[PDB]
Amino acid sequence: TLFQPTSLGAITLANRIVMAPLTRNRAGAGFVPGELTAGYYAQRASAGLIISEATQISQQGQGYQDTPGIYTQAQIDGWKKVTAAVHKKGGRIVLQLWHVGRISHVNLQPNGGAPVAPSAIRAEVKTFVNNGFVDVSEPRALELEELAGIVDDFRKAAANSIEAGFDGVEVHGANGYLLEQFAKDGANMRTDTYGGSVENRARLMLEVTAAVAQEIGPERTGIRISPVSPANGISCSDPQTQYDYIVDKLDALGIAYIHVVEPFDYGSLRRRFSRTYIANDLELATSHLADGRADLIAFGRPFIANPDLVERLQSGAPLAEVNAAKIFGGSAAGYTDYPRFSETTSDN
Repeated sequence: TLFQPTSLGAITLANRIVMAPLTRNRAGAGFVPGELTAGYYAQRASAGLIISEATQISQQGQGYQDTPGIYTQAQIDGWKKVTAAVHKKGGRIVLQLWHVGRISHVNLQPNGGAPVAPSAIRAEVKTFVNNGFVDVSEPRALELEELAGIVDDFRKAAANSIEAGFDGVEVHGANGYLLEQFAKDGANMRTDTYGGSVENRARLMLEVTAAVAQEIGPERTGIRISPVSPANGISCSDPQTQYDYIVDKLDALGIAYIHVVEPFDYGSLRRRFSRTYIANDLELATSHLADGRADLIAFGRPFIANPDLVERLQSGAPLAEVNAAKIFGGSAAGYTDYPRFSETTSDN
């Protein structure tokens, strides 16, 4: 059941509830975790496993303002306090490694340069920059030569995550960012070895996960994927073929887990992968687990508004709704001031 302990690769989890990666845009100077962030995560450490907010491996890979990094010592040292705070509550925390690719803005990029991508095709989405929402910039298609360098930024970012006391990492292979831009033909128009087929489109994602897995162990490596894009995501002519291939290859690398943002056949992916499946509601989630479809279930917004989400799912206490206006940016308010259940109600 949802509330009983389990293991993920090496580590041991108090329960099967995962806190999904949620961007909050509250990092400080130098993309170092802001001073309240340790608290934020420790408040939610009753989660079996926390996946951190997406965290850029380089400034090139930054796409939203005030998201944190994992590439300078300042950031590492900021993260140590957070891993410590989580661990002192008996918790687990994995860092989600990020490269946004074309989902960025010149204002965030080194020297005002153009964001990078497999092909020079702008995304039709906005980002949060200069304290407002603006269309993402036109990207530059990456030279074949640069790719090994990006694989190495992930490699190095994984070893920085271990320095910082994380229990492992999660490669961000989803939600329209760099590695998915390569994976999906809606955005990968290349004709070299990193495009033009299932196997080529899939090459960067697999190279990145293979390098991360070698650096730190497959047992501390996970990846997130999202086979079916939303309406305004990346077009993908045949995601089933694409993601059956990718999961076959991921399973071959021996990695601890896949994290799937869920007409598509997930049972195929589930079958192909021989370790943990993290799927991304209490009672359907329970059936989903009972049914053998997943091993862990990741909840997103509910963890924003209910720090005691695990306890409330277990007791039946009603859940607090999110203040949506305070998710991204700002202060303690709508971040660390969400009450636990006893501090929410009036008897009369």
